[PDB]
Amino acid sequence: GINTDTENISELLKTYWSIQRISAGYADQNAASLGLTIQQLAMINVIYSTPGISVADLTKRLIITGSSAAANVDGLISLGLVVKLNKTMDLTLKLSKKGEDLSKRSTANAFMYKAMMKVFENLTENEIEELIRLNKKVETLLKK
Amino acid sequence: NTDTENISELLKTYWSIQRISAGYADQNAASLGLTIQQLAMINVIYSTPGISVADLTKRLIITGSSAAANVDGLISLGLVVKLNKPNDSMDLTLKLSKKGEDLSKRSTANAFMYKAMMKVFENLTENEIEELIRLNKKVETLLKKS
Repeated sequence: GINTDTENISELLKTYWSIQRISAGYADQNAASLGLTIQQLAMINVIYSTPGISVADLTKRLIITGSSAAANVDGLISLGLVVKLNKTMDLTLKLSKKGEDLSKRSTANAFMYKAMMKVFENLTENEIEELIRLNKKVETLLKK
Repeated sequence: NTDTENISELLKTYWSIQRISAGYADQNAASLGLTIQQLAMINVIYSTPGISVADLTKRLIITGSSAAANVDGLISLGLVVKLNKPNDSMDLTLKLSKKGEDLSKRSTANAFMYKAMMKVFENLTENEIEELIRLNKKVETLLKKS
């Protein structure tokens, strides 16, 4: 390899960024198939992880405005995907059964699997094994 | 492993690396004095000089009010320049100043991500590094085909 560690790092970071950008498109399609925007889906997922979370904390955790978060919350309540834990930014929420079912469905992204499946048909078994092992090595080395 | 299990493993690993990269992106933003949203705006304006505030909001998928506040902030900091002197207008068009270009560049070339990857590379062989890059590049190329 002629290139420096620095040029190699750039190439790797550009490559990962490009994969992540393509992956975001498939993440959009998966959201769309559930009838939601990616932002609506992110909100449902936060509420799934943190039942009883307040709107104030939900907003901050999504890094969005209160007016847009309050509109989005209102929209998810309209769809029967979330429920108010007190029906009297201080509002607390949890998912309805319908909200949980969609959140779970979102975990399996059928669009990304079909796409990666096509990629694998054009990789050798040794490349697949190595691709997995080397990225996992990078991940683990990054974690420390 | 079955192919389905290998796809899952890869996708989880990529997701995890992206999660780690995001944390370094936050450190970098902090070092540039800007929020991630401020840098996202800077980066859009860099690739599309003369973009309108109306279209800037739609591309960032943000409120009109926030976009207008954020835009006036970037003008206060000397990072963007109006192409016709009303700061809160949706019809306002923008380009980055020189200093805006400089920080955009430092945002894309994340020095904290690089140092982190240099330490990773120290625990990888010259052959592993070439294959990591080659195989990931192959994956990207094949994704772009279908």
